[PDB]
Amino acid sequence: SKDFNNSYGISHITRDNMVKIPQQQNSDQFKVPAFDESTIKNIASAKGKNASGNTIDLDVWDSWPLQNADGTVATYHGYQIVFALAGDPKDSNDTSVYLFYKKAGDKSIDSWKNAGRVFKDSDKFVPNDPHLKNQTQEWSGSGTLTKDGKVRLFYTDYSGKQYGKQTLTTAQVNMSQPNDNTLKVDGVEDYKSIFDGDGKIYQTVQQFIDEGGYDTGDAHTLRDPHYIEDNGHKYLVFEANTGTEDGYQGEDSLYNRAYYGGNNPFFQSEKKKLLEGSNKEKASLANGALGIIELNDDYTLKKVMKPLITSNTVTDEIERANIFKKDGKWYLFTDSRGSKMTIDGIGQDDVYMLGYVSNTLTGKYKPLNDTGLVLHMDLDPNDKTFTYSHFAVPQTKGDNVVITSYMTNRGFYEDNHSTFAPSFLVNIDGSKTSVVKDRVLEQGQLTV
Ligand SMILES: [Ca+2]
Repeated sequence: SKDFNNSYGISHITRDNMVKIPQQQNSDQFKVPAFDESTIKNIASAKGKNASGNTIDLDVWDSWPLQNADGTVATYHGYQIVFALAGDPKDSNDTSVYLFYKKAGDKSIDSWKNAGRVFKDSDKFVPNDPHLKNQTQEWSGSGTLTKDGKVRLFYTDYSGKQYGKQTLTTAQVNMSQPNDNTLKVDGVEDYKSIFDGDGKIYQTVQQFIDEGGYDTGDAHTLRDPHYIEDNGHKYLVFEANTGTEDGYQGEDSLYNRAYYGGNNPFFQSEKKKLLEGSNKEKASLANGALGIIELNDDYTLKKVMKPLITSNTVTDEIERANIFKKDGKWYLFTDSRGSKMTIDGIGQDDVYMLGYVSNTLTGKYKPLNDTGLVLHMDLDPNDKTFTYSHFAVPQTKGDNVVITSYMTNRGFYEDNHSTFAPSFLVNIDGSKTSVVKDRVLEQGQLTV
């Protein structure tokens, strides 16, 4: 019949694993710790210029640490460095990368200084690039300290003028130290696009357009590039959507057993309900994927590779791709909004970090804690301590990783700007994770 089973030689976030999450999630093993409201502060140095040209307090969102090749937090001439998306809510659709820095031993949020924006608004027009001139926003990515001791950034070039086109982009950030307690961004070089989708393995913005995306409610993604090295090879892992040959979006996807898991009765009943309901469109269009490309030594595209994992029928958005090696195993994480999911029992208030483990980088990823659930955040978006963009930072030693995130901090009474959330620990052991109880760290802490 119309029923089939195609894995496309890749792993999947299955409906069966997802349906089990609501009954599993109400547990301190998985719940993002409650944060103390009275202790929360804005990032003090987080000040810049609005569109009007006046200096204001910035909102600070997605942030990522400068990492060593294996994912550990780098030290750059005595400083830890964090790249953060920031902006003025009166520009709203304006997002730029900022460089924050702190002496390695310092702990407090007040110790974080701001070297300012990585890019000047003129920087994107300088190189001979196919895409950069059309950029409207700087979206998330990663930072790596090279062998050569260079600061190498990866970020997302977003073009709202080109229908929301998203390009994986790289640049070397040139740094200097004016004095012993200051870092300065000198400017950028090696500033070039890397990848914007191929069409067969990863969806292009043109396919999104052609299929009438803005009408259908489709969501096109090609963002959050995360740098990783393995066996001498260099890779980016990133948020994307499937292409025409690795399980394309559409109604046929609802007949593909690979996306359901469980038994035949489960598949038959779940499919029936999907094809019937108001979720039929949402599910059909849902084709999120965690993609992977290999880079050359100059950080240009070497090879477009098949996705590590997809979330067909489940969601169109698995964000903040993250991956590292621990204990000889490969751990893959992604954040997800319940509002973007099609799963019964998962609501608009639900926000997750999901997690998967494989013995090899491109091998089969199996769900952590049987379902994939690692973190659950369900605080209302109006709560002061709402957190988002949860990210696992691997540590030099020990079984714990540091979870960083931002805190929207939208209080009636100050402080009241998006800031670093207090960090915390998650214990990793085999295919099983747990929030380390009562070990809340400082806002924006990277290492323990
Ligand atoms: Ca889609």
